[PDB]
Amino acid sequence: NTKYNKEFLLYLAGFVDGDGSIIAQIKPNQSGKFKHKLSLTFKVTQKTQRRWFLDKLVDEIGVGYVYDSGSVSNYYLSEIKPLHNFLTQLQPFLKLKQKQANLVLKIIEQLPSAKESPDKFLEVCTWVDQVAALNDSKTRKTTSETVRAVLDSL
Amino acid sequence: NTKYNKEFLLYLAGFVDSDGSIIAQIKPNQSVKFKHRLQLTFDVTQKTQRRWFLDKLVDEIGVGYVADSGSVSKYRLSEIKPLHNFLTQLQPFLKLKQKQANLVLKIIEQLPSAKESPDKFLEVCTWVDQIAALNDSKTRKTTSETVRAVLDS
DNA sequence: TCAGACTTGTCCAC
DNA sequence: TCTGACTCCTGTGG
DNA sequence: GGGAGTCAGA
DNA sequence: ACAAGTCTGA
Ligand SMILES: [Mn+2]
Ligand SMILES: [Mn+2]
Ligand SMILES: [Mn+2]
Repeated sequence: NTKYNKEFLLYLAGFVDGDGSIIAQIKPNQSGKFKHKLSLTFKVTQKTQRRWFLDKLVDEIGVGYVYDSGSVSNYYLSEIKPLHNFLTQLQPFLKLKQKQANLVLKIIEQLPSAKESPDKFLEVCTWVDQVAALNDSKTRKTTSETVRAVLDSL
Repeated sequence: NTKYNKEFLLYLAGFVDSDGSIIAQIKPNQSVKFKHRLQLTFDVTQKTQRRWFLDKLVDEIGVGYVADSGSVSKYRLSEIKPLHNFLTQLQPFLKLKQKQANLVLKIIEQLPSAKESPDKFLEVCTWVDQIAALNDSKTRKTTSETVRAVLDS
């Protein structure tokens, strides 16, 4: 568990609140238990001209990746454990995306017990909904009701 | 000279590098000596839904204003004296717009000596070009060569 | 099976 | 003369 | 985000 | 920014 410098977390919080994104997703997973996979993603977006800035993040955070998609690049962290460690420390400084961060931390911690009953799983799916609500969601498909419909059919 | 909290400057520098903007503009003006005035602007942009975040920023910086147009609000500061004081403290924490900040500070310090000789004024406008060059400029019209053409008369 | 790497799309928030 | 507040718009980088 | 403009006041 | 996806390994 890496400890991060405070002045680093303070700057990063502002940048994340500006050009970053905290994402919770319910992904279709046929080869699975409830046909639905959960995905948590911390993401920092920036133009490829400044890919170096996002490259620095990989070294400073210690994990994550940088991929290209047009004229724009993104930093990408989805690995649950370093994600929980990173968001735990960044959260006290976030202003605009603090609640999304907290819901993600809360989803991660309740993740193993959500693999049990579908009821507990669907409850966690509703927490995914709230994150999308707090973001500027525009192109969302799979929600908690998309899970319930497939689950009640079973 | 209101001095700002270091933790506040660190967070703000991050938000400025992300959603902020440091703008140097060469505006035309017939009443003015060289037919062109200069304007420096610190700008933080956010949708009106989160205008409150910009409202806090005004109270925190003490100076500035929030303007609305469409679905987006904006904090702005163009008052030279408070802007110079503010950018001075904010500069060391900037990472993506640090060069823009320093150039603006450079322009401001060479401002009273720019209203003198045309050759000096052209040099200051060249600094404005660099700022637009460092930025993601896409709608710029008046450059230093525009001033050059007008100056030859 | 399943989390994690890596890609593609779109609408707007800058 | 001259500055700064204020509005509106484009074209992306988120 | 990063300009273009117009205006009232100083 | 906020999604939507594919596919490979253990
Ligand atoms: Mn933003
Ligand atoms: Mn940005
Ligand atoms: Mn942004």
